[PDB]
Parts: sequence; structure tokens; C-alpha cells
Amino acid sequence: MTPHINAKIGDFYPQCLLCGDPLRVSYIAKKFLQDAKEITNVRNMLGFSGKYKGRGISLMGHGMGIASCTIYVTELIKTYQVKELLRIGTCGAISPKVGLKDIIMATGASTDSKTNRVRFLNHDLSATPDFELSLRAYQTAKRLGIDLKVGNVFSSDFFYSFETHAFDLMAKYNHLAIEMEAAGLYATAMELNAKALCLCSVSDHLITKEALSPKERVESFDNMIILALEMMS
Amino acid sequence: MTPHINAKIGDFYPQCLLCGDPLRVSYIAKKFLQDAKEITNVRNMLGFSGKYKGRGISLMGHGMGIASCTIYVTELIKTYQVKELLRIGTCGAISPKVGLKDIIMATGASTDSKTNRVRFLNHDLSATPDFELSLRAYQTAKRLGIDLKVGNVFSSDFFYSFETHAFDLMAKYNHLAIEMEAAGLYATAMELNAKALCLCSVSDHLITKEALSPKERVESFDNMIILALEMMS
Amino acid sequence: MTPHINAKIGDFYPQCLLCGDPLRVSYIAKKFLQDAKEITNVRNMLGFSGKYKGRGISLMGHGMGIASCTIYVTELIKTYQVKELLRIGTCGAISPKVGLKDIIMATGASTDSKTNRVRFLNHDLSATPDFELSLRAYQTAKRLGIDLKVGNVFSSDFFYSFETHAFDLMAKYNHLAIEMEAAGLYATAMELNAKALCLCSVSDHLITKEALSPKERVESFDNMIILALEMMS
Amino acid sequence: MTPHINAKIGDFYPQCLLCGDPLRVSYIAKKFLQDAKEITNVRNMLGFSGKYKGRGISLMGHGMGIASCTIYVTELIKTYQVKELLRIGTCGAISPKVGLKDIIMATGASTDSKTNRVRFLNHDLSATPDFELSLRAYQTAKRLGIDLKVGNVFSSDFFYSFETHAFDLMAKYNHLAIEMEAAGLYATAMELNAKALCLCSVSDHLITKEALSPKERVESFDNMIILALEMMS
Amino acid sequence: MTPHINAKIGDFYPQCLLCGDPLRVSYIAKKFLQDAKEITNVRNMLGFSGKYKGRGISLMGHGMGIASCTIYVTELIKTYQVKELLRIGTCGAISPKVGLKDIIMATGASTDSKTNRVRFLNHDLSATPDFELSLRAYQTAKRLGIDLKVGNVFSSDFFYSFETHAFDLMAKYNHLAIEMEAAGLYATAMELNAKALCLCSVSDHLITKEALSPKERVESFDNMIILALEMMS
Amino acid sequence: MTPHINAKIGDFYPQCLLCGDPLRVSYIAKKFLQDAKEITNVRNMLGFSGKYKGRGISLMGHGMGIASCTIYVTELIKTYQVKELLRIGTCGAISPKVGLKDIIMATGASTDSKTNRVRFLNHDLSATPDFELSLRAYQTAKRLGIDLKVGNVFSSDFFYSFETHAFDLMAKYNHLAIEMEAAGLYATAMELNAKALCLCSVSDHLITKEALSPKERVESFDNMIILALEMMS
Ligand SMILES: Nc1ncnc2c([C@@H]3O[C@H](CO)[C@@H](O)[C@H]3O)n[nH]c12
Ligand SMILES: Nc1ncnc2c([C@@H]3O[C@H](CO)[C@@H](O)[C@H]3O)n[nH]c12
Ligand SMILES: Nc1ncnc2c([C@@H]3O[C@H](CO)[C@@H](O)[C@H]3O)n[nH]c12
Ligand SMILES: Nc1ncnc2c([C@@H]3O[C@H](CO)[C@@H](O)[C@H]3O)n[nH]c12
Ligand SMILES: Nc1ncnc2c([C@@H]3O[C@H](CO)[C@@H](O)[C@H]3O)n[nH]c12
Ligand SMILES: Nc1ncnc2c([C@@H]3O[C@H](CO)[C@@H](O)[C@H]3O)n[nH]c12
Repeated sequence: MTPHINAKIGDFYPQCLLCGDPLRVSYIAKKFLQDAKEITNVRNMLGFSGKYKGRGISLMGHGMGIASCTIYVTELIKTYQVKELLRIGTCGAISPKVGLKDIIMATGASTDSKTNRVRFLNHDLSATPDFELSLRAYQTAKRLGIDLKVGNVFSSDFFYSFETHAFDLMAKYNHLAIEMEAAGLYATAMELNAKALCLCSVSDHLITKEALSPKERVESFDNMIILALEMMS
Repeated sequence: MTPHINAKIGDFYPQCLLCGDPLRVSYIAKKFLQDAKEITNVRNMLGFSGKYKGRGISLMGHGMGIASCTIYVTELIKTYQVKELLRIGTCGAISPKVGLKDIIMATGASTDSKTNRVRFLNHDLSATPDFELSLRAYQTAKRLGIDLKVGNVFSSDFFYSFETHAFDLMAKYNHLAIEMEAAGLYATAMELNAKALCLCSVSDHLITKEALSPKERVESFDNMIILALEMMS
Repeated sequence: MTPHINAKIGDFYPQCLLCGDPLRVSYIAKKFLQDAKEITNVRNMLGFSGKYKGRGISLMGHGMGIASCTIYVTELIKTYQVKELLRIGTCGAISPKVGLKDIIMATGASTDSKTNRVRFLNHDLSATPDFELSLRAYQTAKRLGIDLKVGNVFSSDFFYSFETHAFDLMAKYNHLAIEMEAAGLYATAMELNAKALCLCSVSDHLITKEALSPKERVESFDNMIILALEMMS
Repeated sequence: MTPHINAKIGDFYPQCLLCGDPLRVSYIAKKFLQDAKEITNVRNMLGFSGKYKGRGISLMGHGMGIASCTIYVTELIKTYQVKELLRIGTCGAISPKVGLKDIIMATGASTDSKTNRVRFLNHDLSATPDFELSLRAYQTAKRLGIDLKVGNVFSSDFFYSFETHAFDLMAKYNHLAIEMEAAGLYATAMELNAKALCLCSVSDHLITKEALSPKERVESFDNMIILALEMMS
Repeated sequence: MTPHINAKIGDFYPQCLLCGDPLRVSYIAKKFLQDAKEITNVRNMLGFSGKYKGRGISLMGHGMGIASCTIYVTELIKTYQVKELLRIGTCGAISPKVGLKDIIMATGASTDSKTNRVRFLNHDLSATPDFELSLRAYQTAKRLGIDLKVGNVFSSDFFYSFETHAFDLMAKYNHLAIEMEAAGLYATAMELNAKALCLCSVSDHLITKEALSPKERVESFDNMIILALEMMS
Repeated sequence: MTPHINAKIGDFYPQCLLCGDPLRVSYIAKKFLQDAKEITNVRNMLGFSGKYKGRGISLMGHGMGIASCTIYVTELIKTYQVKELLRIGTCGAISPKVGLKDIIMATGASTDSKTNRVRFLNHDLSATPDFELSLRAYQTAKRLGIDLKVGNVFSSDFFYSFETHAFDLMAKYNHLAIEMEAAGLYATAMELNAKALCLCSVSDHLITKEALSPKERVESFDNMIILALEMMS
């Protein structure tokens, strides 16, 4: 009964899948969950609880940007007793080690945000996922025959960047792609002693310019969705 | 077209109202516009285009956070040729000079974000509205008998602050309230040579802990809405 | 009596016009103030009191630099009870939107100084003028037929800049000119709850390299001086 | 050959063991490798090469602090084409989740150094290990019967800290212990496309002041030396 | 014929004595210079070229603050070909190793300014005097029976400081007193390959609260002024 | 006793010479020190006490880099009552005013470390040596007819720099050469009221790429060593 989530308390299962687009959340709930109840809908930010192979599973939209993401993650932990957080979303590749439709497992989320220096003594916080969840992700991907790409992402405050000249430097330092949430998700989960991991699917390549099409965007990612559901059942 | 707005070119009027919650954006369309047409709905982030007193105006959601807000404003300006941006919203009061239901005109937006240092040579960018818009708001507010509070606001990356011990110092420096997007809106409008202004209603006082009833929030801000629409007439 | 001001409490009228050059302050007193009297002269930094159209007005020199200006404005406020500080000065144009002899009203003052981060929790202080004062300026200029240019200025710790390559970028962000005090005046006034406004005329254009001949610097600043005095009367 | 290593081309095996103390490296060579030979000794910083159950394996000292480590790691990768770097060492525990003789696998190395900001555009470099190396660490440990403690370390430029009051925040954010090299090891190997992992055993507990005996500080690490040798054979 | 000096190229001798207060500069020429001529007077900032006991020499006022001081010494070096700059002034003592009226030689100038980071790639520039002058100072003062105190000063952007709680720590780090110009002077001299040195007299003691009398602040400084004038061989 | 030093309290004299390389510390003991005894040897970091021309004297090695140096210097003062610390070593020249084998006295040490910002309120700490020590150095150096080069040094966290393009700038600002400890030793000494001074011999020129033979390495530095011992008597 927070300001951004109106679900009743208890309505969230201790395992939540996270994605930035509430319409993508509705799609997951309506295609992969059995008896999926919409439990929260403040600001059109939809959240659901259902079953996946008889296992109780929650979904929640988090919007775009570290600040938006931090709002919903914080409330899910502190009020709705969510213990494991699994985020999926797109990203723009910057590394030749990956290409369109690769699924990336963020074992680190660098950032141009000041948020973590505010959290952390104005020093460098290495925002990382929970290693247990990363182990389940790997084993689940190996099981499903998914070639999981593993490395850092860069979480930026900007979709339209003013440092495109820096993408090669980032790529060199093992940053496979750029998105806008992971470094906040990982900090919030570290702060509040929760388990979290981020997975993202290349939809665009910012160096090689390859960019998919509007409806490979709607089907290329069921692979990642299934991976996340499988590693929670 | 744009990854976050699926409106056709020219579906937006040159004057556009902004609010973080697409449901408030929706409320405003139904209650205050004539001949309103939904024009975009990507990621459930609704946008409309109607008429107020026969004059055509647009509305658009922008999410929570500088990062989110920067995405929508950028696209509104560069692609949909929006020229004037009136952002309304709510805020948490920190100054004794304002109370609940007060309307604040932000003539500066301080921030704990790094976005402006990145935009601006790692220096201090004084994020400010367009003066003419702020002159028109003050004139419009007198026309409507509205008592306009003018000062700075502080735009935080944190809804759940880790620096509540700092609120007195901010108010001492004429920060009336905290919100989370104005500094990005102002810097983006400055970047792209567009006219922006931010108004926000005190829904919560962070020092006296007074808060509006849910009934009040939902309808105590119509006067801000009318103010916004009247200065677009 | 302070370590930098020779006067007694009472010699300063509550409305004080400010200029960097003490000989320019003397020039204004001897030309525009009836019953011009000198009230302070520590470090050759001249201050005056007198009357303009029947209104008693004070004038004070603040030197060059944020740190210098900050000393005199802190003392005028804290010891000598000055309430309205109307700073005038010259400035180096960087925008194509202004030329020589234009008067700029600084509705924001960016800076490369660290002083505001030292004042304001290492975050971004958006240093701004009093909105009532700036409204008065605009109204007074329209009454007097003075075309007033409005935007941000950049207040630097450097007269001889090590970063001239950045001038185009500052101009892109609605920084019309560069001077060296407005960010300190605004922030000192914010800190101490006073009303401040900076105006400055273009004596040099840093881009086109246009400049004012040392004599046309004597007189073309009169319309700015009259504007300042007309809004204090 | 480099200014700090006088080993000859190809003297190192592609897999190298790292320890800050050269005399402990000599201990590892003496006690665990057949056919061991001393390949470098500049500044008395010893490197060895030998075999462990038939597999070629090198050892290298790297001194204390991010800067000293960075020197040796860089030269190992760029002049002796080391591929896999497995650092062992000691740390001071700041977490209640770990006690003396616990072995920590560093999924992330936060820091108060500026080196990573110098490397990485002044942003936040999330310094991390090669995931497969860490997965091999988890697998070997499970097979060897060793309970691996897993989480962030904080790599500091200060052995004698000036911010001990902040250790509790560091633990809150899942920093199990403090040492002085991991952040440089991880960033250097990210820079130069090498595979690196850092393990460290808890020799002291900075919160409960518990410490290990001078004999335990010779013998207790053998479980950690064996874990590392085993994941390289 | 700089913007801030109206002397003609030539009127400055290679050795120039600097004070913040030009009325103090006139006091110097009056009480110590034969043949003394006022050579510049822009902005009431007075430069004198006299002779000291037969030796030609120059005096110049630099104002208050690093920015002001930087304008003046840059123009002296770059246009008036000054080669040796020995600045005197007052300072606020902060260390118990000094008392009222001590003369301090600043072999180091720390600061809270951002100017040196702007000069020096955002790194820590160590602002220091020419060593040939600091030794000349030691030798002249030992000849003269002057007991010279030697250490670091803190040049601050703030006369009215916001960080008095830090005076102890600065003191612990051998900062004997606080002033506002030394770091800008040394840095400027360092940039332009000129010899500079700063002496400053304990007029006030910010710990004990002791202070000179109106009279001691006119006459006491003669010793430090004599030390300066002798050393300009 | 300390975690890094083996001597018992007393073995160390109050004047200690320091080199980064323990084989050079041993080389100095053997060649110049009478009645030399090895007092500490932890991690192969050697320390000695002997008599030079009558007076007792100590030597200590301190590894490479600020963090390592700081550990050893702190322990020498705080536990072993060392009061006079004389560091020697090598550097890479970047200034044309110095050539190979030149002996440089550092009057200040700039740095790209964050260590001093951490120590000193996030401001610029101007790291400097004891002026007395530097006086004996210049006096002794002139007695011995050793020609002493005096200027600033740049202490880096990177032996392999990512900013070689900046070398000209550093030299313009009177940084004669580059090393990796001076700023750290000066700040530790400043922190703990000890006397410190750094000399460094030019063994490589990073601009003209000139270098010294490995035989010159063993032998050329003998003037700088004697200079040290002649000023500790
Ligand atoms: N260059 C980029 N390319 C593709 N996807 C993203 C994203 C992801 O998609 C969203 C932007 O539309 C955002 O929430 C983030 O998760 N950020 N930046 C991106
Ligand atoms: N303490 C606070 N109280 C009321 N409203 C806000 C807001 C505004 O409301 C949104 C968060 O609910 C956010 O986008 C901002 O504009 N931020 N912080 C707030
Ligand atoms: N490029 C420039 N051109 C004209 N005036 C100024 C100024 C103003 O003039 C003073 C220095 O000339 C300074 O205090 C500021 O008010 N700064 N930079 C300037
Ligand atoms: N409180 C602490 N306790 C135990 N070990 C360390 C270390 C580790 O041990 C070395 C310090 O002697 C250093 O190189 C690092 O690897 N740093 N800080 C420590
Ligand atoms: N607390 C203090 N006490 C005495 N003198 C000074 C000064 C010196 O006096 C000048 C103005 O106060 C200034 O520029 C510096 O030279 N700064 N701070 C001071
Ligand atoms: N380019 C450079 N050239 C020669 N010596 C050094 C040094 C010095 O030598 C050591 C690096 O080998 C280090 O301790 C420092 O004192 N740092 N950087 C150097």
C-alpha cells in the first residue's frame, strides 16, 4: 500500500520477474502464466501474480531509468516481501562479442549515474548481481540450449547519449551493451539484502548499426522470457 | 518513428502539457479537453491531443525520473516539433513557506543527478525554465486568482532519499520542494532550444509530515491543471 | 563595521545597486544620484548613498570574482541589512543571439567554481535570481523601450579561459555570455534569504571578437544603469 | 622482459597464481609444485613456474595496493600473455556473514581509488571477475568440500583506514571484507581482455577484532591454495 | 595595456611586490619607496614603481580571491614581463604553532577552489613557490633576526567559511593559516614559468579568537614588509 | 610490531632512509653502512640499522605505489618513532630542464590518486616536504658539489599511463618527472607531524625516450645515495 503499488500486502509471490514495459508485463502474464491476476496498476504500471508449471510467480513493470526502477524495486522488497528479483529487457550492444538477439547476463552494471556515489560514500560501488541467481541462470540456459553471453552492461541516465565516442572504450572493458536500469536494480538489492540478477536481449547494435525490425522485437525475446520463467520454477 | 512514441507526425500540437502519470494525463483529457484523441500509447505511456476553448493542445506522460523524463521530452522536441512544454506534477514540500495544495513555479531546479555535469563539461549547469513562459504563468495565475509560490525545487534521483538530514539546508537556499524530473526537463529544453516550465502542487510536506487524503490528491490539483491550460490559450 | 566595509549601519539604503568597478560606481553616483555621499572606502572599494527621483538608493563595488563578490554581498546583507541587490556589469558574449551593447538579464548563472558544491552538499545548486526582481526588470524595460535579452550566463573563475573550446556548447545551452560573479551573488542571496538580480551588458563578443572602443565603454552602459535605477524607484 | 620482471619469453604458463607476498609465493612453490623454478626476482618480487599433478602453472608476487598489482598484472598479460589470473590473498572481514578462515570469492570489487575513474570516463566502473573462472571456483569448491563465501570486497588505498565508521554501510551493501588489490586486478584484466578471479581468506575480523595465530597465518590458507591450484589443473 | 592595468609596457620592474589591498600598496610606497610613481589605476587597483634603497622595484594590488589574484599576476607576467612576484598579506591562523603577528612562508598552498583541477586535468595540483625565493626568504629573515614560520596555507574561496569544523584537521596537516590567494598565485606562476612566493602575517587567530588591534594592523606588518623588500635584490 | 615490519621497537633510528626496492636498500646497507644489521624482512621488504660516518641510521623499503608507501611510512612513525624520513628513488623525466641521472628534489608532489581528497575534505591538499629537510638537502648538495634539480613531481597510480598526452601540460606546470610515491609519503608525514623529503634520480626520459643501461642502474645513483647519507649526519 505504497504510493506506486496498490496491491494488497501478501499479493506478491517472493519471486518477481521485472521488465520495464507494463504492456510487455501483461503479455507475459497472458501468454505464460496460469490464472494470472492483475494485482497492481498505479500509473498504468501493471503487476501480476500467477503460476508457471505450478510454481507461484509475480511480474512487475518498473519503467525506464535508475530512479524509476529504484522506486519499484525498493517498494517490492520493503513492503511486499519480495526476495528474488529477475529483470529482463532490451539493450543496445556495443561489443563485437555479441550480436542481435543474444541474451546477456549482467555480472556487473557500470554507470554514469551519481546515485551509487550518493549511496556509497562518494566511492566506487561495484554493483553486481546475486551469484546464486547467476548460477541458476547459467545452468538453466545450458539446460535449454541457450548460448548465454556473460559480462558487464553499462547503465546510463541517457537513452540519447552524449558519449557515443566512448562506446569502444566501454566495449574494451567488457561492457557488452547499454541499458538504463541494472545498476540501480543491483544497488537497491544490495542495500536491502535481496537477491537480484539482470538479463537483457540485444535488440539494436549501436556500433554495427544492425537494428532488428518492429515485430522481431515482439517475438525475438520469448527465448529470454522462457529462460527467466524456467529459472524460477 | 520513435521507440517510445507511436504517434503520427503532426498528431501533437506545438504546445504540450506534461505529467508523469499517464492516468492523470488520461484524467485531464477526459475532464478538460474537447474532441480528445489518444495519439500514442507505447509502454502504456499515454498521450492525447484535444482542444481547450477551441485551441488545440496536446498532453503526454513522461514517467518518473530525470532519465525517463529526458527520453520523452527529447523525442517530443526533436521529432514531434513540440515548441512549448508545460510540465505539471506533485512534490514534497520542504520549506515552511509552502503548505499542502500550494502551486510552485520552479525558476530553478537543483539536482543530485550527474546528467547535467555530463551534458555540461563537468561544471554546474543552472537548470532554469524559459523566462517568457514563467512570465505568462505568473500573469495567468493572477488572471485566475491563484497565489503562485515561486522558488527553486530540488530534482532528486531518489524518491526514498538517503539525505533527509539535508532538507533544511535545501530550503534555506530557497528550495520549496523536492520532485524528480524538473532538472532534466529544463536541461533538455535548454539543449534543444525549446521553451519549458515546471509547476508542481504540494501533496505532501516532508517536514511537518502533513499529507493530502487520497480523495484530495485526485481532485485538489484541478486548479494547477486549469492554470496550465489557461496559459496555453 | 566589517573588515571590508567602512560604513555604519544605516548608511546603506535597503536597495543596493552593485558593480565590479569602484570607479564605475563613482561614475553612477556623480551622474545619477542627487545628494551623492560616499559611505565606505576600504581597499579603495567605494560605496555610495544618495537619491534617485526621490528614492534613496545605495551603490557598492564588489570587485572581480565569486569569492570577492561573495564577501561584499554577505556583509551588505548580514551587517548592513541590505535587502535588494541589483548587480550590473559587463560580460563577454558567446551566443549568436546577442551583440554589443545588448543588456542581458541573467535568469540563471552556471559556473565552473566549486563554491556552490561546497555550499550545497556536493550536488548541483541551480543559482537563480529573485523572480519578483526579474519581473520588475522586464516590466521596467518594456516601459522604457529597452530590448532586454534574457537567458543564462556562465560565471567563471577564469577571465583568461583554459576552455574556450567549450563556448559553443555553453551557448547551445542558452548561456548568452560569460562573466565572473553572478553565480556567487545568486547563491549568497539564496543562502541569506535576499532578493538579487544580475544584469550585464555585452562589452566584448568572445566569438566574433567584436569589442567596444575604450570610449564607447563610457556611455553605452547608461541605459542599463537607468534600467537598474528605474526599477529601484 | 619488463622493468619489474626479468623472466624470459614464454617462461610463464598461461595460467598464473597471484599473491601479494613474494615469500608466500615461494611457500607455494616449495610446498605444492614439482619441478618448480624461479623465473623472476626483480625487487625481490619472486615469480615461479612448475607443475601440479602434471599441469604447468606459474606463480607471481604483486606487492601491496592497486597501483603495485596493476604493474604486475599488466606486464603478465601484455609481455608474458598470461590468460587466466587467479589471485589469492588475505582480507579484513567487515561482515557478520563471514568469520576467520572463511574463503571469499569476490564477485565485485568496490574501491576508493580514482584509478577506475581515470580508466573509465570518470564514471562508475563495476569491476568484476570473469564469470567462467568464478563458476569454476564454485564447482571446484563444491567438489573439494569447501564452503565458498561469495560477494563483494572493497579494495582500498588505505590499510589504515580513515573511514572505519563507514564499514557497516559497506557490509550492508554486501561487502564481505576489505583488501587492497582486487579492484585493480579486475579492471586491468577487463582492460586487456584477460580472465581474472580474486579469492581471499579472512585472516582478521575488523568488527570483532578476532585475528588468527601467526602459525595459522602460515598453514590455514592451504585450503585456499589448493582450491586455486585445483581449478587450474 | 591589459584590460585591468593601464600602465605602459615597461613601467614594471622585473621584481614586483603584491598585496591584496591597494591602499596597503600605497602605504608601502609612501613608507618605503624613494622616487615612487603610481603607474596603474584601473578599477582603483594601484601599481607603483619606485626604488627601494636605490633598487628599482614594483608594487601591485591583486584584490581578494583566487580569480582576482589570477587576473593580476597573469597580466603582470604575460604583458609586463614580471619575473619575480612576492606576495604578502594577512591570514587567519589555525595552528597553535603560530600566534598573532607571526610571519608565515607558504611553501604549499592547498585550496577548496576548482581552478587547479580545471588547470590540471581534474587531478591534484600541488601549488608551490619557486624554491630559489623560499630560500632567499629564509636567509634574508635569518639575517634580519625575523623568526620565520614555515608551512602550508589553505587558500579558500570563502572568507566567511562554511567548514570551520575542519580547521583542526587542516591544522593537523601543517596548514598554519587560511587566506584566499596563495593557491591561485603559485598555480599561475607555475603555468607561466615565473618565480613566486607568498608571505602572510597572522593578523587574526581563528581558534583562540585573539586579534590584533586597529593600530597593530597598521604598524605590525612592517617587519614582513621589510623582509619582502630586502629580499628583492 | 606491526603486520608489515619485523623489527622490535628500538631497532629503528629516528632518521630513516627509504627506497622502493628492497634489493637497493640491501645494496645501500652493504656498500655504505658500517655495523649494518637487518632489522625487518616481512614480505621480503628489508630494513636495516647501521652507522654512517659516526651517526646511527636506518633504511626501509616501501614497495611501489602510494598505498604501499603509505603503509610502511605510517608504521615507521607510529610504532618505531622515526622522525626524519628521506626517500630516494627513480623517476621518469617529462621536462626538458632535466636529463638522465639528474637528481631532483620535489618541492611538491601532485597526484592522480584520490588518497589526499579522502584525507582532506575532498579538497586539494598541496603535498609538500618539510622545508628544513629540503634546506639541508640543498646545503649538503652544494657542499658536495652535487647539482640539484628542484621542482614538482607527479605521483601517479599508473606506471603505464593512460594520459601520456598530458605530459607536456604537467611539465609546463613545473613537474620535472613522474614517480609513484612522493605525494603519499608527503601526506602521511604531514598527517603525523614527521619530517619528510623526496629525491628522485632521472633514470628514463619519457619524452626523448633516452634511458640508462642496466649497469648505470646499479651504479649511477651513487651520488644521490651519498647526498642522502651526508645530510642525515
Ligand atoms: N541503446 C539502447 N538500445 C536498446 N535498448 C535500450 C535500453 C533499454 O530499453 C529502454 C529504452 O527504450 C530502457 O528502459 C532500457 O532498459 N536502454 N538503452 C537502450
Ligand atoms: N516526496 C514526494 N512527494 C510528492 N511527490 C513527489 C514526487 C513526484 O511524484 C513522482 C513520484 O511519486 C515523481 O515523478 C515526482 O515528480 N517526487 N517526490 C515526491
Ligand atoms: N570576456 C569578458 N568580457 C567582458 N567582460 C567580462 C567580465 C566581467 O568584467 C570583469 C573583468 O573584466 C568581471 O568581473 C566580469 O564582471 N568577465 N569576463 C568578461
Ligand atoms: N584489514 C586487512 N586485514 C587483512 N588483510 C588485509 C589486506 C590484504 O593484505 C595486504 C595488507 O598487508 C593487502 O595487500 C591486502 O591484500 N588489506 N587490508 C587488510
Ligand atoms: N580569517 C582571515 N583572517 C585574516 N585575514 C584573512 C585573509 C586575507 O585578507 C584578505 C581579505 O580578508 C584575503 O584576500 C586574504 O589575503 N583571508 N582570510 C583571512
Ligand atoms: N616512468 C617512470 N620511469 C622511471 N621510474 C618510475 C617510477 C618509479 O620507479 C618505480 C616504478 O618502477 C616506482 O616506485 C616509482 O618510484 N615510477 N614511474 C617511473
